Amino acid sequence: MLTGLNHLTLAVADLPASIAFYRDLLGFRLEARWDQGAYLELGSLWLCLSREPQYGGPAADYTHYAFGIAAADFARFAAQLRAHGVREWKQNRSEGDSFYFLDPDGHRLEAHVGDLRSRLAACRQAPYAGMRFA
Amino acid sequence: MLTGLNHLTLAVADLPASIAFYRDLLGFRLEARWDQGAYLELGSLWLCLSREPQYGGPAADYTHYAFGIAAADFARFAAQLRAHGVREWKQNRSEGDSFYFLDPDGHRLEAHVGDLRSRLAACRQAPYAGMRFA
Ligand SMILES: [Mn+2]
Ligand SMILES: [Mn+2]
Repeated sequence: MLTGLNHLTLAVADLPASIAFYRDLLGFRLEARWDQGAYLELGSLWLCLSREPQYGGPAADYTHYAFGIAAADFARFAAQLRAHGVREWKQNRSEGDSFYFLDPDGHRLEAHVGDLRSRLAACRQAPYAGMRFA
Repeated sequence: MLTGLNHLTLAVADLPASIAFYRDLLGFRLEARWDQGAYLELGSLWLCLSREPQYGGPAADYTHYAFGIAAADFARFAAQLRAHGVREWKQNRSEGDSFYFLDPDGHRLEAHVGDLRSRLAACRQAPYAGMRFA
């Protein structure tokens, strides 16, 4: 039986750029790097970067990766990414602040204020089409 | 600013099979579902499934999602997924026990024993090509 998320690994075509983006823009700590990848850490999250050169980027789908952020930091984080001219892939329309941006390989990322608890509560008050709770 | 991983969202072509796999094989608790998706939870991990029928899978790269498990549970877990005919995509060569497997849509998943510290420790003693610590 599984206990939670151990790590997340993303394929990256340009390793230096992906390190500079997650380290500098997003603030992960770089723990180690090597010719074929990097290990970085954001709080308790362990991020692997796996260098993969013919990597074309993801399928045009909704598969994506959301990081946490407290309510009072959200505005400045979004401004900071816009100031760095990071492209957005979707506009917000659900409970809680969300900023949706792309990484250097077009992986789909998200800064979100809220958690599963807050989502359910709100969904309880205003449920999605054909919604059912446990 | 960012605090960790808030949630993971996977596009899935067949919402009930995906829920059956995450809930019944992987041990995620189904917390809600609706027309276009489901919310599930594993410990502190918040997994969203986004119903997407014209989905043809993730492309053929090393992008994958590792879940934690105790040493002592790792054997029974692999045995069970294999008994159910899950497909493996990789043989474990790095530090710690790992079992690499695909979900019904072909998302690469992993059950892993260890963590970033156990790995850095191994890496100091057996460094990858070009390896550099922080
Ligand atoms: Mn999201
Ligand atoms: Mn892995």
